Amino acid sequence: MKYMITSKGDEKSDLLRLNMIAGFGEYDMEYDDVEPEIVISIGGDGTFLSAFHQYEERLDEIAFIGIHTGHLGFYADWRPAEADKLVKLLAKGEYQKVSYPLLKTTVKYGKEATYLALNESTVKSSGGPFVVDVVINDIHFERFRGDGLCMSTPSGTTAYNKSLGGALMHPSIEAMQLTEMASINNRVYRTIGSPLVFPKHHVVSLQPVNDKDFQISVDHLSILHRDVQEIRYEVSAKKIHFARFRSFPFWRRVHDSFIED
Amino acid sequence: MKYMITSKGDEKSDLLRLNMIAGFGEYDMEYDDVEPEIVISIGGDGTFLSAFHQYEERLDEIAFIGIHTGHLGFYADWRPAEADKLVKLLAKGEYQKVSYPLLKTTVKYGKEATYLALNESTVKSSGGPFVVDVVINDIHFERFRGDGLCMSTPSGTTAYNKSLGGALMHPSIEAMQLTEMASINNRVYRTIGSPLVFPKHHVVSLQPVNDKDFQISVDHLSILHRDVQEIRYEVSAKKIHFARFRSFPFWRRVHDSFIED
Amino acid sequence: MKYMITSKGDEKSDLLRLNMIAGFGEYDMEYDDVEPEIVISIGGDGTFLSAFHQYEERLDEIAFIGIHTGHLGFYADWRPAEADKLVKLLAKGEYQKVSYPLLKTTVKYGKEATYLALNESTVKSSGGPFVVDVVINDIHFERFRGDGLCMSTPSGTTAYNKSLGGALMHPSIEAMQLTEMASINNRVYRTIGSPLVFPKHHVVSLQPVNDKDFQISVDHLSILHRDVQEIRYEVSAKKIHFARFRSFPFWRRVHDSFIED
Amino acid sequence: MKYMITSKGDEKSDLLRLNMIAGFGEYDMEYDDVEPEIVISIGGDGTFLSAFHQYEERLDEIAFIGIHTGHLGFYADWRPAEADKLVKLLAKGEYQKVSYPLLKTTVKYGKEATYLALNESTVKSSGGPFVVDVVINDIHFERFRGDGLCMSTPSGTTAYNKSLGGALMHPSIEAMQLTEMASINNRVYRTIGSPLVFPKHHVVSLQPVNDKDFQISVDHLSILHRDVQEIRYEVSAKKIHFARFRSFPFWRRVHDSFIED
Ligand SMILES: CCNC(=O)NC[C@H]1O[C@@H](n2c(C#CCOC[C@H]3O[C@@H](n4cnc5c(N)ncnc54)[C@H](O)[C@@H]3O)nc3c(N)ncnc32)[C@H](O)[C@@H]1O
Ligand SMILES: CCNC(=O)NC[C@H]1O[C@@H](n2c(C#CCOC[C@H]3O[C@@H](n4cnc5c(N)ncnc54)[C@H](O)[C@@H]3O)nc3c(N)ncnc32)[C@H](O)[C@@H]1O
Ligand SMILES: CCNC(=O)NC[C@H]1O[C@@H](n2c(C#CCOC[C@H]3O[C@@H](n4cnc5c(N)ncnc54)[C@H](O)[C@@H]3O)nc3c(N)ncnc32)[C@H](O)[C@@H]1O
Ligand SMILES: CCNC(=O)NC[C@H]1O[C@@H](n2c(C#CCOC[C@H]3O[C@@H](n4cnc5c(N)ncnc54)[C@H](O)[C@@H]3O)nc3c(N)ncnc32)[C@H](O)[C@@H]1O
Repeated sequence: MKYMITSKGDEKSDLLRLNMIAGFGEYDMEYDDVEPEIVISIGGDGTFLSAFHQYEERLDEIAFIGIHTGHLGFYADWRPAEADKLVKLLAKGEYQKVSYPLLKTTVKYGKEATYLALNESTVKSSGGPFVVDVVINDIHFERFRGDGLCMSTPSGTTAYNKSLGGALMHPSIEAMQLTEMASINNRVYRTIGSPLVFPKHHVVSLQPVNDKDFQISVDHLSILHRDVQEIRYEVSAKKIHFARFRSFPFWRRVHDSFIED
Repeated sequence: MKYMITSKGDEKSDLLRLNMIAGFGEYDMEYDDVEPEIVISIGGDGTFLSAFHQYEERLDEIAFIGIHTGHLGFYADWRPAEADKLVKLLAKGEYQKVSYPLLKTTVKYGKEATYLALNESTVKSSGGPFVVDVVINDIHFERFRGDGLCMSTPSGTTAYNKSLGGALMHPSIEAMQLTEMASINNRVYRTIGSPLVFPKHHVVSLQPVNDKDFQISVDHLSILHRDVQEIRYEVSAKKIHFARFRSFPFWRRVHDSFIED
Repeated sequence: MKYMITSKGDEKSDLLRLNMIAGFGEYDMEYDDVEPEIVISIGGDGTFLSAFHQYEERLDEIAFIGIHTGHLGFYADWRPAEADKLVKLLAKGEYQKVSYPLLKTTVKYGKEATYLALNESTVKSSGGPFVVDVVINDIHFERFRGDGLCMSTPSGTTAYNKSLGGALMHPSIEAMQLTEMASINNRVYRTIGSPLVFPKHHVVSLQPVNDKDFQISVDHLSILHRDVQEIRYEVSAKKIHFARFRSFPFWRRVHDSFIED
Repeated sequence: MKYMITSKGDEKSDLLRLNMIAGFGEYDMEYDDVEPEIVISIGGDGTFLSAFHQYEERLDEIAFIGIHTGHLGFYADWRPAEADKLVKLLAKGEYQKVSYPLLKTTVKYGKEATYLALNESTVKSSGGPFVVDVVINDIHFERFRGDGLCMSTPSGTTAYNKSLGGALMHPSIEAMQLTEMASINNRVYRTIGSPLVFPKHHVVSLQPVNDKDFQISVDHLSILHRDVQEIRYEVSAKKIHFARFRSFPFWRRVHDSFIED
């Protein structure tokens, strides 16, 4: 089975990658980073986020596996000491695939750029006040004045969305969550304040009022966009597939990361 | 078609109820408050909450309609001036039914009491510190020390859940949201803090650690329970059905109630 | 010098109290719990809160010292192993006194009851909705609809006030902080939301609108008051005096309790 | 008495400025924008913030007066229709001066730049993660990982500080308030979360851990600083003086801006 391994680049990860490649050499495994079917990420969530975006063109043909050699590693399922057991089970061929929802961002100018997000997509102004009109399913909902907005995937609700006061969403729910970044609320300006959870087929559209330049982020990326007509959020039809070998429930994954471990 | 009308009891609502009953007398409508198929609530959300719990035994045979003669009326779809137009359209027979998810609470002693909630169910201690262990799908998640907890339905996320910092959930999502009530967090005590959104088939169980007496609420009700072994939260299989005659999206319903109208 | 020692009542604290009394027998120390000048609390903040209220009539003649045999002990300055060093230094007579501001609560009926608080005073309704008008210096400020309100002292801002989202206030600032308990905010109801920090000589008055029965708390006490005309908050002119033997800054005291130790 | 008038630059403000100058020509008033003793700002808080920073070198010789021709105008005391009454009373010479505390920011490189703030000073990274060690009075308190930090003056607590969850502080209290901007908190990263209120003579120092480039803001200004060794916060010894002609308490000023008017 075709596979590839990406590494954080530090000593522990590079060496662990070579050992697994040597271990995979003892099975019917072929290293191919062009068309892999198993993508193994050795590092942290940042290394895992990069592996996902490196292969977003074949998310339907790829199952992801995360080994964390770092501090937290929310998307990882493996310690480095358990690596040789992973080589064997992945070679045995039997494991189960679980799928998490993804976010779709479409940006329009005056062409059209689309993006896929595993954690979240956020909007901020390119210096100066950030003002947008929030349109939900072609109905105007509010005018946002603040630092920015964050639209999160389910599995991304434990990341940036959490620090903004958002709720934690189990990834079996196909939804997206929008949170505020320090909105101004007074006699003249009024926002909902609360986070909003949108289901599938619901389209959130941001429309500029004054400045049309915004710094848009997709996970670790941060892009500057000029002459923006509209930013559109939507639950993607594509999903990310994880190869699972034991039971690690999302809520237990939450407990270990934030309560104790 | 069998129907009944409940009223807040004030002058405006009682008179509006008599006019509609007289108006329904001009159609093939029969007043029956024992086995109605249409339940019309004239008043506020409190009047509507009471109508729901008055007929929770036949939620599969009943469609609800809300007329608000009060201040907000989140569950209402009608102004009192539009009442005679409602009599006609409901008599015409053609309207569409929409269904919102409900919450199930099961309380255990040492028998078993169950409840259905449209807004939320909350737990507090019967005086003294409130301490419970939070068990999600038979896995211990946290020990909560604070004033209480609130488990909300989707349509109830705009109510008590909102004031506790929870997120607003579109009612097409079959979920329940758990929020905290002033948990203590220090070197010794640690909670997740963030609200939690659970899908269907997920069972949240609260287990006492010290005191076993808790004041449990279901919407406007507030009960004292003694010798409690376990409180269990779960998305109900039963749903509440609304009779809709025009389009009033949940997000527009949110906008009018909190932004402006 | 006259002194007394109060104890949590468990084995470790009672024995530690007897050892110090025997140790104080080797100096010019006299045990007097009627008119002490040094009050030593062995236990936790709850034990310390009780010692303060046990002697609130002579707060100008008394310096307090806290030994924590429990979990956190925010008001304590001593481990039980350091106890015999405390007997010696307190006998040596030289230590410095620091003073923290106190809160004054005045409740009026239709007589007048006053209270002193070290942590906070909170108001809730006696079952049913809690509605009060908030009057700051005889000017109406807002109508509060929610679960309750919390007025905190500086040293009490790390307690209940903190869990409600309040700010942490250094006790050299003579102020009181008012925080909300789950206020309802919509088209009809509007509160400030933010915590409010009032200086000395500023009088916060709560005035009932409907129900006149409220459950008022002062630290660990919780009282039911009937026929309430007014609840009044104010920075007390009396202060609590602490006997300090080494430097333990408030911010370092904050760090150990909430960051790590 | 020497005075000057600054204007937002729009039609209503420029014309109002000319009318007052013509009105002041009927008294012993001399227009001098080099060494004025009365500075009148016609516009909004942004226009008022600019007038303050335009004359921060003579804050001890200057009393400020605000006329708001815009939307909110928190620092203003006058409607444009009341302008001719202001010319007369200011000419009559009798009014009372009130003083608000100011914030001092000192930035160090590897020289030393200082700034005075009326609202707040905030720190963010120059792209990339923002990590600083928070040192209070030479004692390390926490390592902050997030978007940034905001240190506010009392009168500035109703501005940016409020949108970040901070408390509202009466300006008779000589203090500064530090709030967080979306800190990350998990098993590895831990911050206090709560806002912190520091008294006079308390020195908050931010110390870089990785990147030494930060975008520092002072009110409406935003500067990029390179090779930063330390950012230092402190309650200034200088204060801003307001000319007051009637009673407008800070809490009533708060009520009008956020509750209703
Ligand atoms: C700059 C401060 N960030 C970090 O240091 N991140 C790393 C920490 O994030 C943990 N982590 C990541 C991830 C990742 C790496 O990519 C950058 C991501 O950074 C996040 N982010 C941005 N700004 C943030 C902010 N202010 N507060 C909180 N998070 C913020 C955004 O989600 C962005 O996608 N995913 C998750 C996750 N699903 N669940 C739990 N933890 C996660 C990860 O293990 C590590 O601990
Ligand atoms: C005591 C303070 N409550 C109220 O005054 N309620 C009435 C206000 O609630 C509005 N309203 C109700 C409802 C109802 C009546 O029943 C009592 C309900 O009260 C709520 N509640 C309890 N304590 C609360 C608190 N502290 N803050 C906020 N809400 C709290 C609990 O949900 C409990 O079910 N439903 C909703 C709704 N889906 N969406 C939007 N608004 C709603 C309603 O129209 C009215 O404006
Ligand atoms: C019921 C949940 N409480 C507790 O368990 N308290 C004990 C914890 O409080 C710590 N502690 C106490 C104190 C005390 C004992 O008295 C009861 C006090 O309880 C508080 N309280 C009430 N309800 C609360 C809530 N929901 N959340 C948070 N705190 C709440 C109210 O301030 C009330 O005065 N003082 C402080 C303090 N200055 N700073 C830091 N920690 C403190 C103490 O060491 C222990 O850890
Ligand atoms: C970009 C979004 N800002 C605004 O639009 N500001 C204007 C609104 O601020 C009101 N206003 C100002 C001021 C000012 C102008 O200068 C810029 C200031 O902007 C603030 N600011 C920055 N980012 C913010 C954010 N995310 N949320 C909230 N406020 C933020 C920062 O304090 C910075 O000093 N002072 C105050 C004040 N003391 N009290 C009450 N309202 C005030 C003012 O009248 C107007 O309504």
